[PDB]
Amino acid sequence: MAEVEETLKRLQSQKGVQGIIVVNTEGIPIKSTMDNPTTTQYASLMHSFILKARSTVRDIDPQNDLTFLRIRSKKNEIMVAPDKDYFLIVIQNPTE
Amino acid sequence: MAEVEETLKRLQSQKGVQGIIVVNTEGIPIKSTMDNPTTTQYASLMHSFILKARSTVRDIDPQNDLTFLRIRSKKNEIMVAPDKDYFLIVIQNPTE
Repeated sequence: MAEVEETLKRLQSQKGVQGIIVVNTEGIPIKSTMDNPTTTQYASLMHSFILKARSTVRDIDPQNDLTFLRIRSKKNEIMVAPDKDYFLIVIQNPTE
Repeated sequence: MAEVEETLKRLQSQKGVQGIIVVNTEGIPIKSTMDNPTTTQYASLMHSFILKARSTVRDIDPQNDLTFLRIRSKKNEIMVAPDKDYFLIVIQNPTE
């Protein structure tokens, strides 16, 4: 999980990134670099969302496996990155 | 496609960025800063992949609609950004 701690501390430096979440395969968020429940919410949602992608990638091309994601929105933005058996989250704010 | 030409020329500066593609709302890739058909592929698939998200953002919160996208596969990462009615496309490689 340290390698992820490196894929995390990196966003930590980015601008706007206020917190990050690190869940495992079971679907339970192991670490939570945010208020307290923010990890619990993104762990029950961002968990299934990133999953709908890791699979689609194969449909369009089983050779281009997935490795990291990034979705921008209005209220803010969210960086992601599923490691070997875990996945990360990055709630960062735009224009800060 | 001017304001977009600004959301584009920006990536143009990025490094790994090798090309870009512009589409509208009908799904037709208006412009194409890449191969001849490479745009047709990123213009017919990037439209359905970004929809799976634009719908999720609403689920978690219909008040926080989406705004832009960005994914990272094994070869490189495809950046995107659907404006009022024109979405853009990007193909820049990671590992700066």
